[PDB]
Amino acid sequence: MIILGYNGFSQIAELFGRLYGYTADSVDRHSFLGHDAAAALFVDGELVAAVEEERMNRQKKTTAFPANAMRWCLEQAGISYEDVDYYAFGWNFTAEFADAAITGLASAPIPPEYKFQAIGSFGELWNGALGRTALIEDFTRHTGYALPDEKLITVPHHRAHLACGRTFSGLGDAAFLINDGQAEADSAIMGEVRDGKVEVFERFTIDAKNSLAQLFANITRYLGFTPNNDEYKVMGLAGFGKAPDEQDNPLLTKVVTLEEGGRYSLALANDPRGPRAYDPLFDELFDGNDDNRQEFDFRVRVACAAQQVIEAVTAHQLRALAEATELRDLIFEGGLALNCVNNTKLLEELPFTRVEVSFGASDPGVSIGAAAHVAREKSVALTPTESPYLGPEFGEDEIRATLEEYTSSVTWEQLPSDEVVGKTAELLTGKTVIGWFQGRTEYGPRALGNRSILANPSYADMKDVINNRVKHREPFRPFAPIVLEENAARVFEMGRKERSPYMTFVFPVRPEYTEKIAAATHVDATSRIQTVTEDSNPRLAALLREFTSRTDVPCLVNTSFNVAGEPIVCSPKDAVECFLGTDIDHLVIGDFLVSKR
Repeated sequence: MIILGYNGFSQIAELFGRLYGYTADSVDRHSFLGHDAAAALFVDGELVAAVEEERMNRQKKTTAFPANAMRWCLEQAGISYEDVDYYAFGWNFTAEFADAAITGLASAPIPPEYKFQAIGSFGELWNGALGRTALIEDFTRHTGYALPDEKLITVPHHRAHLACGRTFSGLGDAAFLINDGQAEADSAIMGEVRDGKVEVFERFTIDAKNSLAQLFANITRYLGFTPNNDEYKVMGLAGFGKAPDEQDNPLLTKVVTLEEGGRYSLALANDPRGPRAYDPLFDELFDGNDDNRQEFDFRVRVACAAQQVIEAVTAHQLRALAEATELRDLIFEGGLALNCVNNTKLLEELPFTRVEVSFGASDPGVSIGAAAHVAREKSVALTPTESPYLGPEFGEDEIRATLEEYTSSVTWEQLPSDEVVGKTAELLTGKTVIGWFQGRTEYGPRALGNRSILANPSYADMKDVINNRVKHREPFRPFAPIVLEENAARVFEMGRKERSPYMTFVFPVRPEYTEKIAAATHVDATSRIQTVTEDSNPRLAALLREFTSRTDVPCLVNTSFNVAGEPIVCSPKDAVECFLGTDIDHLVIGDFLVSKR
């Protein structure tokens, strides 16, 4: 009936910091699991609430116990921990897993007599992190409710990455690819969903030590970025480069071997030096010294090479899946489905007629999926849902409440909805960088027009002007446009898609609209679009239509409403504090058109 899915390990931060040197200030801060801790609630096979702890605790990609998200999810339903029939995790760390780990660490070709240091820390992880006893402890201590062992279901990560996909795909029968990084033991799985049943083809499975995702993570670090937070800069860089031939791609020759049966392996996948083992190889393959490694022309080259291996491998994978099922509807989920550029290639160059990637293709989504995996096994008939607007909402008074605490800092005017829209439109007529706070808090990495900074993409300078006022200049991060679905066909080369409401896909820009929307476009002539309707986001649809009618411009820019390193603003306070620590020209929060003094 009622199921709560969650991700989080209160101690993994300090555990990974201490045992494995992954401190909160390291470039590896985001490169241990439990990142994107969140809670999610199904009631009678309906998703009624979901928020990520990072939106609440204000710590980007948090690994914390999802205390704030759980309470909020239960309060949204006027229910309590006891009422919750079941609790789903989205990590299946079974006793049998640890053994193969303790066992495997024992068979280490590089025993330093410090296989103990290894086995010892993996035990400190197991007894305070991955263990069922450790979960029931952590839950009980943070909730106050004492998690009965009978209520806890630990769901394999991928079966949750997928269960998420399945909740949003709108599909029925379908093939699935899960390519994620951090996982239990498998890095990538494939199979199908036929007559509502999941069957995994074991023959296509890939171990955790041949992680294509990790390879991309190690490229993101090598080039001077964060390995498991900012890979978008490589995808971004890749757009300034011409892809090399797959023969001359040093990553497809010496690192990545395409084995028969849609399989693949990585060199140095057993090297004991860990993931850092590859750093020295890229140096050889790419002629890297300490001076050249973070220079643009070099980065563009590693990024180009890296971008292709993902497209090459995943293609190799799904062309095998194609010959393994007649189903031509795909579910793609896992880290690697954050590569919106590849996602559109898989759709257009491979025999699958529908590739579907959710806002929770990422890990935050295992929290939702955990619950959906449980819900289905229980004959709980799942209500189809397509909305990412799943998190906290704020009322007139709550906003007026917070806007009294900042009267010394900002003036405002509460308006009718039909005119909050109209005024913002005339502002977006000029070069305004505005903040849009509306509806419930979008789930997942990308903002979808409830916590967004809007701006007009027709101003020649606009890319620099947004970067200058939003204080978050990202040299390699392209901006993305919102467009009414009814205009997407005419504005973009949409190929085999009618709509893309989750910016999980990237489309080329028809050269009749390329000047009008150029700030929402990459050097690729590409754009990470968001299709909008009166059904998806009524107020964002109202806004778009009016701004177009005044400007004859079919798209606005939708960029995440945050400061650098900060997660997406969750609350009115969150929004106002961002507004005032930036040079955003106005905030529209609810029915208040806020101005600075």
